Amino acid sequence: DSLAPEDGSHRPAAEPTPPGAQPTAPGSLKAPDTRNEKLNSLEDVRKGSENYALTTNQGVRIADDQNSLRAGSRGPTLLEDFILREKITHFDHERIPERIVHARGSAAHGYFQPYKSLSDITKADFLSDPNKITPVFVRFSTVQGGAGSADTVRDIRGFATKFYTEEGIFDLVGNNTPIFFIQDAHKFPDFVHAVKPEPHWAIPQGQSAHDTFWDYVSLQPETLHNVMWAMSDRGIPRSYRTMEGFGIHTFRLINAEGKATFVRFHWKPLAGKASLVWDEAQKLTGRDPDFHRRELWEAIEAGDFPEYELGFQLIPEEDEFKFDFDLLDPTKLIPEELVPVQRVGKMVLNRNPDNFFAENEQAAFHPGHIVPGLDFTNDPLLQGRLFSYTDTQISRLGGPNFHEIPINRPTCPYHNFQRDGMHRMGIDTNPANYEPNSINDNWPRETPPGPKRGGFESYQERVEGNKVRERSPSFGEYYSHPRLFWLSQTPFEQRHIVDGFSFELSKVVRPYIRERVVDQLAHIDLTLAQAVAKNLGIELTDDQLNITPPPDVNGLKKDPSLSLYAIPDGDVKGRVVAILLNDEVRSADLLAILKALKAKGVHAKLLYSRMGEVTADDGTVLPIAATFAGAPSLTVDAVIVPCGNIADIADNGDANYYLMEAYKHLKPIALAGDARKFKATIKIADQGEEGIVEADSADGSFMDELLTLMAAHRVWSRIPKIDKIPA
Amino acid sequence: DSLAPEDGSHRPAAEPTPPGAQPTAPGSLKAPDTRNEKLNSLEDVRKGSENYALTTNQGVRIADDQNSLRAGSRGPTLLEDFILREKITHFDHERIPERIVHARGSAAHGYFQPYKSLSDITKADFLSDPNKITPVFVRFSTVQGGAGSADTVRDIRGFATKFYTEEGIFDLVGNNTPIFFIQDAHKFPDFVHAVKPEPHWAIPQGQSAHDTFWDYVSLQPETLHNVMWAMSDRGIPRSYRTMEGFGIHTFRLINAEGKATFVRFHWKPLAGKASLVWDEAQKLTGRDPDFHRRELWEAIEAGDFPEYELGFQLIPEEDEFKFDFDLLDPTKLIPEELVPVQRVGKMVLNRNPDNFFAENEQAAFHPGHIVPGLDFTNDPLLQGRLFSYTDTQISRLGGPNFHEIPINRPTCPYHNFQRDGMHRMGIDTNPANYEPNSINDNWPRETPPGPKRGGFESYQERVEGNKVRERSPSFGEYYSHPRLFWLSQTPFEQRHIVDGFSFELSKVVRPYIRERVVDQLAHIDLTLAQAVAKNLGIELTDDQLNITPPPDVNGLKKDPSLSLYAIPDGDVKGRVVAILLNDEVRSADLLAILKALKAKGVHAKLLYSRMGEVTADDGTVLPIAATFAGAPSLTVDAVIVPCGNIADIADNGDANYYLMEAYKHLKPIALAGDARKFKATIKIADQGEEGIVEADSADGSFMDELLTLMAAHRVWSRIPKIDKIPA
Ligand code: HDD
Ligand code: HDD
Repeated sequence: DSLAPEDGSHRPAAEPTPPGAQPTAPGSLKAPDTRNEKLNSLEDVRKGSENYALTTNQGVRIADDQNSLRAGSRGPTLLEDFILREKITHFDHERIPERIVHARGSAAHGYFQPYKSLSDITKADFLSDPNKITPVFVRFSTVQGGAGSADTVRDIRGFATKFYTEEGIFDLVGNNTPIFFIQDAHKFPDFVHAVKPEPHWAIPQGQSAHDTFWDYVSLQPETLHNVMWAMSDRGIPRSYRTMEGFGIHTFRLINAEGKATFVRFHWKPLAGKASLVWDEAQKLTGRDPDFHRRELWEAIEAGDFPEYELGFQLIPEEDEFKFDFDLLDPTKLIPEELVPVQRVGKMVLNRNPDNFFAENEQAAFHPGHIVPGLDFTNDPLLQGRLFSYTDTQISRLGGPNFHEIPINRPTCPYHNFQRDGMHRMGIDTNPANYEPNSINDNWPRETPPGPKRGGFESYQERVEGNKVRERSPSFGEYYSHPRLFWLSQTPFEQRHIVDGFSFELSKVVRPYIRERVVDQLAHIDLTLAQAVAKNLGIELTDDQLNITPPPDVNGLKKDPSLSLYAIPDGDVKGRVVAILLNDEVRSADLLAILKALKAKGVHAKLLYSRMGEVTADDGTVLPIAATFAGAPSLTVDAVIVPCGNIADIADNGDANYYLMEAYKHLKPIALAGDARKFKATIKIADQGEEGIVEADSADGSFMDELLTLMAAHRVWSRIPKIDKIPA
Repeated sequence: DSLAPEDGSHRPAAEPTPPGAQPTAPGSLKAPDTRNEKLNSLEDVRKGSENYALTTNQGVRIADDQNSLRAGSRGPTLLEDFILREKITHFDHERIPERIVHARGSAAHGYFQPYKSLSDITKADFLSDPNKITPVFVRFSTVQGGAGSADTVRDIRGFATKFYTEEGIFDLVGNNTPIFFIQDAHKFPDFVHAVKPEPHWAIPQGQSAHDTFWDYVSLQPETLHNVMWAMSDRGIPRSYRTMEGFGIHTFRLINAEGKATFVRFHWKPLAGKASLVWDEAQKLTGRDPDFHRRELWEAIEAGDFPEYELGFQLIPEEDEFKFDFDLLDPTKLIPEELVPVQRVGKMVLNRNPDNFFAENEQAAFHPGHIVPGLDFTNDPLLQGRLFSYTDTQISRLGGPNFHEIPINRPTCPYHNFQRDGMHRMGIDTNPANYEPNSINDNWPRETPPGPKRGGFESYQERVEGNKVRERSPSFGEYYSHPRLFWLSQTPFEQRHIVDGFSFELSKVVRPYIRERVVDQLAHIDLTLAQAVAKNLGIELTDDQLNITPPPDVNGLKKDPSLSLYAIPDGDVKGRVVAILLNDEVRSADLLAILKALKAKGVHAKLLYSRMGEVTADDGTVLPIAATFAGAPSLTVDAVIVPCGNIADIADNGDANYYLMEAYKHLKPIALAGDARKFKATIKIADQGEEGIVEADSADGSFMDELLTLMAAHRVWSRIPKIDKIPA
């Protein structure tokens, strides 16, 4: 009709803007100048809308899209209304099966580039030159929950990267923990059925806190290592930008000379490692179930591109048997103290999709999608994964032509003798649909392996043994890796692990399952088992107290790279601060606050007891982003309260609770001038306490002190003090 | 190996048990004696498990379900492992498309029976005899969220009932509010796309609180009536057992004489009407996203069978045009003050399904599934619905044989000349697959319409008009029903409506959309418009302040049946109380508490600071249901704190917070003996306060008081005292 506002405020500016400043929008409209080879190749299918007539799918203009065709304006709808039927038909068949696992995920486009050529250890074209840019499409996910489930659950996270290389698609399909729960792919359905919602009633969603999961874990000790990781704060990342990524399996790099090197893939978050705390994470699934999806999208819209460093743990073929654990066992990590991660390149995620369904929901990643220069190993979990990811998209994406769905298409050439199949897009002109043929002079043709642009040939690994359904005896060790993880965590991390297990086991209705898990914990570490047992009202038996702890892992009694926080790696850029306003804010405090934050790339959200505007002491009109209840402290990293008319919000329950919640969840709090009246709400001594910034004004070192606290992420020293606190 | 506990505690007793007393289980194992014709008919496909060998789907016994077949124990997985491939293949294809709308839902089996024969107004067989029982299967749902989204969101709820009658399946596919948002089915995709997650980033899940929903609403005033209902506490029901159900459209009843009577269908909850409050509902989506699903399942396991009374609003054909609204407009309700709801029969849900996927997920309901004695009308929304529910299951349920999926099968005879289609189960022996035929003597044959067991014949409604895509002028009135609804709500219901709109519109990023919605509210009621505007920091113009309110609906200035709470309808059976234990509970208090609760069918959950057990003062061992943090006050209807060693929990942060949350959410709280010292936490009253029960001990009087409070659901008089509380 011409419904947009005449001031053009319905449309977000096509420039980087901080979270909440503008309505979010499709990537190609928000950042039209951000391009890459894959984004450019999608232009043949992108469809605009502005200034076009509304039509049917057959191109017929529609005159009246408000009404069905009927006999009389109060009459029956007629079967001849083809416009109505096409429209309802398309609607009626919008949904496709969600992914069996990792159904909940958020994605973005980006690019990768190696730091140096890796030609000495791999012939993979995408790693051959520092000036070779490879477009990527990354999808981060949870594991258990459906596509409509919440983001901040306690779960493993998926981290899948599609590399659109010149020699084929390479999908690095990893998780955020360096091991998996099980050893052989044959048990995948068992483990997944145990963690997913129980079959009689389909409860619970997005949670391993239920009987069948802990029943399985209790009977399958190989799971304990990844369970330790999920029970730690690793299971509740602050954002996809602040978690590590791992390929888990040992793969092979193959160079031009034919040498095979064992490799484990790593992704290091350039924003650092950071996680929530359980109470915050759980409440946040309620206050904002889309928190991670939203945060990823807004980071990219703000120019805070998620950046990751690809790294390789490399192990020579001659060292295959030199560790206490098997290199092919996916339940075992390779300690970085033994084999360092060598930095390989950087990945930058800089553009959101246009249409979530078309690009994210239909994206298909599969770890079998490798390119010359890479190869597999006999890891029995990886081996079975290779079967699943091609199979599953026959139903998920309707057939074998899923590589023709725009997001999945290679940007490099693809030609073969495969034909037909549902939804076939490619119209083949080859006279032949078979090889060998003479009628097209045998094109397209096979290509011999070679240093560059050659055909794929598997590494000639020696195979020797009988046909058996047998677990290698080298895989039968289940407690040393769990113990190594435990011992590498800080004391507050251990506490959170103890709390994770305790909370989850408390949701297990059958008490014997809790007892059985406690017995397993006693094989890992007595302190851990005792603390969990104590929280479950369970007493360890004398036998349990005397279980000998598992051996160190190759002499290591800890590896600090396993902790999120043991070694500081703080990065404040992209974090956000809640600013609690009053109706006569000291504008000077606000100016100092906002400019300090902006200088470090830290965002702010101005909150009040209503929407609209408030006027500062000097007449400055302050736009309100949200109310105290509307954007809870769960969604920010720190809270600042400027001086002004504090009596306005002093007796506001929501404003007081805002600080209590943020205080309980160990976030930095800064009070200027009369805002110090709120110290009594969080019980802060006159003298002050580490973790609370306070001064007569927001000047001098007030902002630097708060930013130092944000750099450390959370105020771990406050844990004992939050123990009480009714919040 | 891995086997059941010696003591048999892995398996739930097969008898009615209170929530939490036993692990939940498949219905046929929990209540094997609960039968009905439909449940029995599902016995052909029910599959046991105990004492049977594990096999492939082809019936081959599996020796080792722990490993893939490989060449050597550390070798490559072989392609000949068909056991692994079948198992992984079935896993890979588990998911089916979720429903386009109402994907989130919970179901149960039950039975219905009319109070008396309705043969004078309808020939429908299921309403013909008070002693003839009809098996039902009911699915309750939300609308917007995916199948993995949360239960206690703010949304409309679906209430679909499949009646397995002797003359065909009758599906009564309704919602929990008496009107829908839109008038013509052609706009269904528009409305649903606006409320669903926005297309660029697929946010937000299970929420209408986003720009596109309010944009659509602001441009389509026909939506305002159902929006009023959604924003009231109707949008966040306490349970599926405590909400009304409505068919929305005017349908027809056809008797044996051929007389048509207009009818609107109602379901009255025999447990009464009850809703949560927003803060509670929203937090509960995070603490227990499966709350309604769980609550329904547990109610049925406990014997608190959800019971509903079917009721009809009947309007003679000659009264079609006598209201000031069109009877065929689904955005208009029929005030009970004008046309009373006649009681028709009772529906009882007494058995949970066995497998959620097979029975709930694959259930197909469709409002076109009617039987002789019922008929449609020209309601333009209902008309388009008839097209869509058959159409959508061709993708959702994989084909046209969805009536052969066990839960969907009619229990009466079904014979026709339709053949084939994907996964055809029925093997037809008829020599003929067409009619007329002589080769099978024309069987199965058509049946003339008649008083009973007759063929379906449409009511011969007179149709007169030109072929038009036009809305009836009579549907062009959008503010009087919204205003009637507003004026019928109690003062606290009005405030919660105000808060609903305010909260939602505060999440609309484009400010002009908020203003346009406020403008629409000014057309309904200025008090309402002004209260919302104040919260958004918006000022009504002088023009807006002078908008004439819409006319009363046929002289009505209010209709108390539109309110949840104006007319007392409380029922405590099935409700649940949290009991905060201490390590030396005064058993005399507990005895009295449990006895009084038990006499009214109210359940209890014993909570503590840890799991396991605590021993009362008389040696009674009390098993702990959950921790204070583990089963928040959100999940209960009231909180009781018995005396004993109060020092044990007096300083516990979670225990204190438990009471503050319950207090803020207007729930009855009862404190006996030294537990009255908790009154300081909820900072209020010394002489007592209506809503807080206190006494030296828990006695008959104390429990009567608490139970009387529970019968009124929430303590609305405490509203003014809760916005200072920091919780
Ligand atoms: C044999 C089965 C199997 C096993 C053993 C694995 N999974 Fe897998 N996973 C699948 C079968 C599968 C799947 C059914 O094929 C999925 C679901 C739908 C899809 O396209 O792929 C998939 C999805 C999937 C995704 C989502 C890709 C997306 O965003 O689309 C990730 C990140 C992982 N998996 C990661 C892993 C890791 C790191 C594993 C252990 C090392 C693992 N999976 C074990
Ligand atoms: C023209 C399309 C159309 C319109 C105008 C309506 N819906 Fe509908 N509804 C559908 C198209 C549909 C559907 C696409 O066909 C669905 C999802 C898939 C399914 O089986 O049915 C459905 C599902 C569906 C369900 C879930 C049944 C279940 O539990 O499986 C309920 C309760 C409603 N609808 C009720 C309503 C009511 C009371 C409506 C308004 C008066 C309404 N729908 C308007």
